[PDB]
Amino acid sequence: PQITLWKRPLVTIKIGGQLKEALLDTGADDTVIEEMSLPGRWKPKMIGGIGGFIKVRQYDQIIIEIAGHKAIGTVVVGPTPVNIIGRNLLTQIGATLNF
Amino acid sequence: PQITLWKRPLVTIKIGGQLKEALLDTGADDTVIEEMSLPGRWKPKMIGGIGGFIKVRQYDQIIIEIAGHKAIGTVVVGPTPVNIIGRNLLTQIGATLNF
Ligand SMILES: CCC[C@@]1(CCc2ccccc2)CC(O)=C([C@H](CC)c2cccc(NS(=O)(=O)c3ccc(C(F)(F)F)cn3)c2)C(=O)O1
Ligand SMILES: [Cl-]
Ligand SMILES: [Cl-]
Ligand code: NA
Repeated sequence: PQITLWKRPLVTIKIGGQLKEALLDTGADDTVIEEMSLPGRWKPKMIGGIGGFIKVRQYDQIIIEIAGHKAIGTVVVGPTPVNIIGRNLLTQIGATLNF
Repeated sequence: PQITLWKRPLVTIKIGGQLKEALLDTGADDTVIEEMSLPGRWKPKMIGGIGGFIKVRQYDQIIIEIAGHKAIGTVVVGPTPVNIIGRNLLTQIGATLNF
């Protein structure tokens, strides 16, 4: 699809068999998800946003469907205003920014 | 142009007579610029992101040139770690996400 930006670019994602809403964010290096249970081990990470840094749990090789496109990659879990799909998975689904 | 997202989508902007680097951010409602002076009236605002909120100065009817395309709209100025072009100006230059 072609998504215009007059409204927030929110899509449906599926992770751990659950449907959730997430924001497509070309400004984010990483994919940040609200508190939930994921399988496997996690590693520590600090990420920066406009209001300062947060500590997150980094899970690698997680299966996630984004707007109907399959991705398998790193997701970080932490305090976030919204679920955010960042460039690490936007590249997996072939997304580009065009103008 | 067509911008892949393997790297951060940074472009040159012109604002207030100055050339700067800025991040094209489909996840940001607003355009947030690091501290600088702009002409005209402003009012205080709080904007929230990852990390929490920051206090900014809101200037309306500011013109920006973004990768050579002119746009006008509201710009907020404050202690952001990076200059961000948000949806309010991305729409004006016809930017879309495609996959
Ligand atoms: C995962 C971190 C993402 C990011 C990184 C910024 C950055 C980049 C390079 C280096 C350092 C830091 C980019 C980003 O879009 C925001 C947020 C949106 C998630 C952001 C950006 C700009 C302004 C706002 N505030 S707001 O009032 O315009 C706003 C508030 C909330 C939302 C909502 F959709 F997230 F809810 C969107 N916009 C927020 C952010 O806080 O940091
Ligand atoms: Cl505006
Ligand atoms: Cl349009
Ligand atoms: Na003004």
